[PDB]
Amino acid sequence: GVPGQVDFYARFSPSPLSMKQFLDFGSVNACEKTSFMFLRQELPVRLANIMKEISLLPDNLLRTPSVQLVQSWYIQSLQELLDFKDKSAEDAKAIYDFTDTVIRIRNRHNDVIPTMAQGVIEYKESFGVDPVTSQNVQYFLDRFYMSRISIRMLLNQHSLLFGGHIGSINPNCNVLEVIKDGYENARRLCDLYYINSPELELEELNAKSPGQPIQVVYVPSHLYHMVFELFKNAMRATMEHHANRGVYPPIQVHVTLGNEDLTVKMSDRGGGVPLRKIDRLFNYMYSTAPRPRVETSRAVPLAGFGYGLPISRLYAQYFQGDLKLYSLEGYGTDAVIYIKALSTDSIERLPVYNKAAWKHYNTNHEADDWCVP
Amino acid sequence: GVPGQVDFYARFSPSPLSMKQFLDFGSVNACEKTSFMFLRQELPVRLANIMKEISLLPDNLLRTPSVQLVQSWYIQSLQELLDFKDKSAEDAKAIYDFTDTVIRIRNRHNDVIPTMAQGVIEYKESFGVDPVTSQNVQYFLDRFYMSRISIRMLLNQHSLLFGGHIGSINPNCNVLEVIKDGYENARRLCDLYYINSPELELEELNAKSPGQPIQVVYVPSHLYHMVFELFKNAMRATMEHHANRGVYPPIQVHVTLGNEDLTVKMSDRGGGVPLRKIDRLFNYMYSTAPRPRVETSRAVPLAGFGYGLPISRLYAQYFQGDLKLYSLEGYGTDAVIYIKALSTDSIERLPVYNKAAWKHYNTNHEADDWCVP
Ligand SMILES: Cc1cnc(Cl)nc1-c1ccc(N(Cc2ccc(CNC(=O)C(F)F)cc2)C(=O)c2ccc(O)cc2O)cc1
Ligand SMILES: Cc1cnc(Cl)nc1-c1ccc(N(Cc2ccc(CNC(=O)C(F)F)cc2)C(=O)c2ccc(O)cc2O)cc1
Ligand SMILES: Cc1cnc(Cl)nc1-c1ccc(N(Cc2ccc(CNC(=O)C(F)F)cc2)C(=O)c2ccc(O)cc2O)cc1
Ligand SMILES: Cc1cnc(Cl)nc1-c1ccc(N(Cc2ccc(CNC(=O)C(F)F)cc2)C(=O)c2ccc(O)cc2O)cc1
Ligand SMILES: [K+]
Ligand SMILES: [K+]
Repeated sequence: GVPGQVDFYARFSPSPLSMKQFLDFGSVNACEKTSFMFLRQELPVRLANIMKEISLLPDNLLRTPSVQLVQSWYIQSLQELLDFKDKSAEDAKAIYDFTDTVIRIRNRHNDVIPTMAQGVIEYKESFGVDPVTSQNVQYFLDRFYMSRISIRMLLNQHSLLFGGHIGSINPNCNVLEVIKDGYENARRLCDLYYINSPELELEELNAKSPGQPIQVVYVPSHLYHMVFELFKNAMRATMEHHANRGVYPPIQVHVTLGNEDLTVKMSDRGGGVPLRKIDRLFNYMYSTAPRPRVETSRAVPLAGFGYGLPISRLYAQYFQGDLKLYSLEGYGTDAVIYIKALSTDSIERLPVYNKAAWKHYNTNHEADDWCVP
Repeated sequence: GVPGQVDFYARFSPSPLSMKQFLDFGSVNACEKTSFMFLRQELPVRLANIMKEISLLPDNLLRTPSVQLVQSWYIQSLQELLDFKDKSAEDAKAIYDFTDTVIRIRNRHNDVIPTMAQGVIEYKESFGVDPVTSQNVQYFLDRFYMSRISIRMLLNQHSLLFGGHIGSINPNCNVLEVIKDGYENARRLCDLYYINSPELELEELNAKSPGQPIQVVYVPSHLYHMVFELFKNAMRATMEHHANRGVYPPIQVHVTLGNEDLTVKMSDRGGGVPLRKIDRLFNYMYSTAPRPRVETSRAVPLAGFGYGLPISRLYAQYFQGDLKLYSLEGYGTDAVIYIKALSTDSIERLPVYNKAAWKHYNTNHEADDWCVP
């Protein structure tokens, strides 16, 4: 039945695309039939691969109402896509119906990330963090959210190209404009909560072509989400660390375009965090708190906004970038986004379900070749 | 014979000590008999554990004359220490002879690190980098050099305490003075090679106790070696990146003492390195070059000095610190030393030979749970 369908498509590996391919495959003669032939296999493959790992979750997380809802959305979308596997690519009605289905799935899966996050809240509310399976939850969520980002990318591209900027990709994404947009939105929320906010000091270096505007091929909303998250963190740190003084140091952002890397470095004077404690910030169980209640006029704390640091790092890593933190405890913190400057180096990073993935859920990863202390 | 002796002591695990224990065990009533009872077991254990891994090296590396020499030094030292296993701790002559043996071994093992490094040079000269075993060489060298650092620490402590500052530990190591010493020695060599050098801009924050000198319990030479390495790197980068202009930006160092971390951050404007290429800098095969020839009056390139980046990071990690690089390609690089501010958190990080270690030499570590591209 459904287990048989999931098993069939989970045998296959997802096929990673580059940003250059996304761009090229949807510009001149963007071909809906070609997208159909690809996506009627690729979407079931990507859904089925991650659905196998949902099934490996600790029972107390798997059974939460929010996870059950996400799983039922994936099951229903898988079945609806599989209705097309035996249609002909020259059947115009089948092509039109497939695009309608993609658009429908795109809307249905619109709040997958907040709903999975609420399952994690339900889980640690009703049972706590079982330490034995907590490595499994961390491993799963990195892969589920990356999978979701990759599925959203395909749904967006097909819906935007054929539901009637290349799709959601801007071939000339203006990096500094996105950064200023992130700063202004974060500052607005900072002002509401702290009644003040740090100024922005922005510096840029186009090493590739000095003095020229810094542009890359990118999905602007991905960059926005990452820079918003980092501004929010640096503002919370600055405003709370210097609350007694009432004088708030600026947040400095340094943007550099090198031969290979676009780098966005954000520096604050928020007092920092010791190295021992920094990796908790990328842990889902540690970083998920119940969302603020609706029924209040009081300003929402900054922690109540954004995708969070782990998902932000996944956005960077999705196209072979990264997001790294390094702090000087007592002084402040540097946060750095790395993005590939070239669209041909920007290849999807996708999880795959196989024996190695399954073994991860059933092994303990203890570095016994070094002394414990 | 010797295999039987190595096998016997390699069954045991090394016993990590904290800096606070090193300090306390050698101050009031520093007891030579107590050190003897500990070290006549601990030194054979640490030697035997790493000797088992020497034996796992690729034959073409193991058979180099330099590795054979290091191995013969370890074999001879192991046997000489084992002569004491059945002596009585109340035999004053045995105690005196043991201290003499420790002092002798300390001198004999004095150039273990340069000799092992020359074996690596011989290896990649005569056969190249066999890609199948190159993961093994990297794994081994991290562990061999850390082991050597730990054995040197024990030999130094016993020799300095009983061969007649607590041993080699300064309970009040003046961090900024060591940093300036590293800068001045690096600058001297930079001037000789480039006929100019960057200035030092030094800033400090004692968050723990503002305005007070920054001091920690530490081994000053370990800190010196790390900061020298980083100065040398930042000077090479600055002088070569700005050679055309003839104006050289300073190297900025920011020292912070937090509740938990002593941090030393070194920033340069040397043009940086892309993220994809930064990890090669910690790879022994990549970072080992033949040493400069003696028979020349020409200034020695900066790369010919120091322990190198991998060993420098091992020095940081030896007492639960770290050494991290983050670069903005096109602009410059930040290098950060992390040191535990408290002697009780500074616990030896020691490799141990067991089934997990052996499996590392006989497995391939391929992240098959993610798509390759
Ligand atoms: C055209 C289109 C529009 N919108 C979307 Cl979301 N996707 C597409 C699309 C993307 C890839 C393909 N693939 C699938 C595909 C999959 C992977 C790759 C490269 N990556 C790998 O091989 C991976 F396995 F490592 C390239 C192409 C093709 O084989 C293909 C590409 C161009 C073309 O003119 C005709 C085609 O049939 C087809 C359609
Ligand atoms: C993870 C997170 C999520 N949402 C929000 Cl609003 N803030 C955080 C968060 C922000 C800053 C930090 N800290 C540590 C920290 C924690 C609390 C404070 C405020 N408290 C005080 O200083 C006062 F208690 F002394 C300051 C700094 C950093 O140094 C830091 C981390 C990431 C980053 O991108 C930028 C950063 O500055 C930790 C968590
Ligand atoms: C006194 C001395 C001088 N110089 C040197 Cl290099 N070492 C020593 C020395 C260090 C430790 C010990 N150990 C060995 C030892 C080993 C490990 C630890 C802590 N670490 C662990 O247990 C490790 F396994 F995790 C503590 C002590 C003791 O058991 C010991 C300590 C103090 C004392 O007054 C009497 C003693 O017999 C003995 C001598
Ligand atoms: C690893 C190493 C060993 N010994 C010596 Cl003398 N230098 C190096 C080395 C130094 C700097 C780098 N680069 C990259 C690099 C390489 C060459 C140059 C010089 N060449 C040019 O800029 C010119 F070609 F354009 C500059 C920067 C850095 O950005 C960097 C790395 C570590 C560090 O602690 C500090 C750093 O600045 C790489 C290797
Ligand atoms: K699969
Ligand atoms: K052992």
